[PDB]
Amino acid sequence: SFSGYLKLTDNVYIKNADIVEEAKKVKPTVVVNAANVYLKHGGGVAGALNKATNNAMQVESDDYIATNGPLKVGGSCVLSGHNLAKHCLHVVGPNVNKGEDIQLLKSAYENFNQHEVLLAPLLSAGIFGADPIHSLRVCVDTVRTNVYLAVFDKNLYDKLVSSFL
Ligand SMILES: Cc1cccc(C(=O)NCC(=O)O)c1
Repeated sequence: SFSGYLKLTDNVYIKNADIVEEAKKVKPTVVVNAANVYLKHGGGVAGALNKATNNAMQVESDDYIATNGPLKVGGSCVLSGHNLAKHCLHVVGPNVNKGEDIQLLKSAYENFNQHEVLLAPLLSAGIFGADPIHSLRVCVDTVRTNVYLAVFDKNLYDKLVSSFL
């Protein structure tokens, strides 16, 4: 199971780790992907998770979009976790770099409440442009299920822990 996590609250845990490496080690029931509405897994967490599946996540995602159309910003879909997890919960946080409403970050985190335990990144953080400190705050105040957050960047991880209220 999950190891080396710092407990932030009753249900939120955090670790400085590569979420792909964490997923391959733990093989969690759910790994969260930092998805976009098109499920185009190009960069950041999505690109890394997809590359770890040898592009199987993208092929499956393209079939999902062909059938269902794009997701909503703040929405999610459950697809296969491939070699990383039982399932992948593709969650679309607002992309501040595309001018999307940061208020949708709480709706995006609400998707985590449908799963008892998840391995996840900070939504809308990184290349999505939102403040990761704010993302962690929204996570703690929204997610009630057990969430194990993997923060890739060491300097950000240190700042997140040291500033956590
Ligand atoms: C280097 C940098 C700048 C701004 C934001 C971030 C960030 O939220 N990263 C997420 C993560 O490392 O898991 C990193």
